[PDB]
Amino acid sequence: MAGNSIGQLFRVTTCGESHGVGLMAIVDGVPPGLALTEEDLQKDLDRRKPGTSKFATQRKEPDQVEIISGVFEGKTTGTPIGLLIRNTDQKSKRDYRGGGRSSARETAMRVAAGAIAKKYLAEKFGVLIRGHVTQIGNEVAEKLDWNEVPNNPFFCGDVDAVPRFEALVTSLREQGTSCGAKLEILAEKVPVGWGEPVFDRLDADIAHAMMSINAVKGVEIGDGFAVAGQFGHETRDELTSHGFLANHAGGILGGISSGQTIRVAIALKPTASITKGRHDPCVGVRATPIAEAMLAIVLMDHFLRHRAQNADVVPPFAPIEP
Amino acid sequence: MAGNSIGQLFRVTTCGESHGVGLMAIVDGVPPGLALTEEDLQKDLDRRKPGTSKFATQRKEPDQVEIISGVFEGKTTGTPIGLLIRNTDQKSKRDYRGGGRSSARETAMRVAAGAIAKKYLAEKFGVLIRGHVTQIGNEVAEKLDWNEVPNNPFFCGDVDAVPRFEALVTSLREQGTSCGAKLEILAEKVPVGWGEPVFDRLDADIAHAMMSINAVKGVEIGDGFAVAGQFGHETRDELTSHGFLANHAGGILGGISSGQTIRVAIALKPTASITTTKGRHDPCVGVRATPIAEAMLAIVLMDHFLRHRAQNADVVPPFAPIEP
Repeated sequence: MAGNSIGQLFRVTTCGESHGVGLMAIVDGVPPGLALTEEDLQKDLDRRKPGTSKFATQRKEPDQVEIISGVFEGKTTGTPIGLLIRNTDQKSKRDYRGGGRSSARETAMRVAAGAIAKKYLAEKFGVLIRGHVTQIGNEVAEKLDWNEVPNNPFFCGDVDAVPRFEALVTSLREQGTSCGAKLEILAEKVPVGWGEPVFDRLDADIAHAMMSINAVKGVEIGDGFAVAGQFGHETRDELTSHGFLANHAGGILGGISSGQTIRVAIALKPTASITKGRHDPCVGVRATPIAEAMLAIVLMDHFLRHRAQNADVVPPFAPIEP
Repeated sequence: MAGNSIGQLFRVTTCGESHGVGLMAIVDGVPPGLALTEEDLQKDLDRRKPGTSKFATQRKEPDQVEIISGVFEGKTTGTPIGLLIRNTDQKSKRDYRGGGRSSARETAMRVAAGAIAKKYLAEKFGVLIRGHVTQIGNEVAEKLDWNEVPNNPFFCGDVDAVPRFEALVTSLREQGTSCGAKLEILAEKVPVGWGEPVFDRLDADIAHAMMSINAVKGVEIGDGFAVAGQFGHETRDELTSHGFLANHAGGILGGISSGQTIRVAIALKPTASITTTKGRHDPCVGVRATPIAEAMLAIVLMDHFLRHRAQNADVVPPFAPIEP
């Protein structure tokens, strides 16, 4: 029925049914003094729906999230933050409808919450966390231009691939199939040092975090499964070589963050058409916004767990941006 | 430092350095009445370095685990089970002093703890948790004969692939290299129902544990990453077709167990090496992670069994036992 909590010092606890009254989360351990309002959160929530009137037949409002506690005069107070989304199900106030869930909702509370972790890490450490689709069934995108990713509806970073992607889905929609997908999410500028071992390593906790996303059948950090093929060397005493900081570890070594960008990828499986018609076909490209929140949530928590461990902080000074 | 505990209802807490005095573990939630002794855990423990001798012609006896609590008269008392191993490192050329950090001691406590979950689950439900290697470097293994697996190092299940592994490893040693690895672990006869969504889905806790082993760079369940390129053409009517019941899900659907065998693969990377002494090379340590990968699967599954039972208040009834 649930294991509705995730996180230890930055923890999120959620409740709520899609056929139910509303959704909710109580998010813990956010330092005081971070600027925060609904809109901050809603940009993250709405990103699950790419396009200014792209989809379906008619438009909805949609359904706005509210901060019930934990912020004062635009900034966090350090106390637990309450988040509410009163589901507006067409019935409030002999054939009036009901049955259950249309549930982008199952993801609302976590996305909203991540939006907070997300912001704090940008605000404080200048951490960028963004993801993008790299594969849709038999189509792959090989270039990455971040500016392009919000242009198309596949969260795709290769302008050349957007059409091939747009071609495929079009077919699958009217052919009636659905296909797998591969998303890569990156965390740029994560301070070295975060992650607790053996058991709660940053990767370990990221994997567990990402798997909470339905339909994922695989998580891999860095080079990932490619790794089984590879033959080992980082270091030998030699005259000429190709550098180490092409990440094979993807930002995490031995459980701890290394300071280099953190690269994660997830694989989502094909879904279903249950019965009018929206036919997904890859409804797994929508995961991206929420892939982003999971990574953020783990990241934020391990930040605190790491701060939690110290009297004063030893080097390094390095390029300082808040 | 540490994040030294894992499990919620079946919990393991550990400590200890390899160079250190010893290693400890307090294991929680194991029901009473389970037959248990040291050797029951040593078996699993010793499996880490395959073959009787088979490295350098001889064995000094490996360090020994000791149950320090939680069993009485050969049966679990249902209290927290404590485990110990006093390292016996030798300076060579009263046991002091440490400096020797061996990446093998690091896994003893999970494997030891894992053994308990594995044993209990085997009895109670018949559940077999077996790992086996499917790729070393650029060598694969398609056939799987479980009887094959313990008859060679590499935990490999394909007899005709064994020599190819040997080939590549005996070669590599020479060259001073090392290669990545791919391991598949299967848990059979696990009852439908375990797993707690949203955050604690079984697949999520398994991924989390698999990632505890050094060198793991990814975890996948069911078909895994291949899933990215598949098309879900399912009549979803079971109209005449092949593969109506095939474990594309690897035994976990929606985060809960499906009743089917649970299949999980992890991939370990080529390892680093140091010394200015020469002669021992891994050259593929990945393979030795198999019994560890097993323990982790069991730990997680054991914890989820108890969480499912706990969550259930109109339980199905079996009465096969009696007590004095």
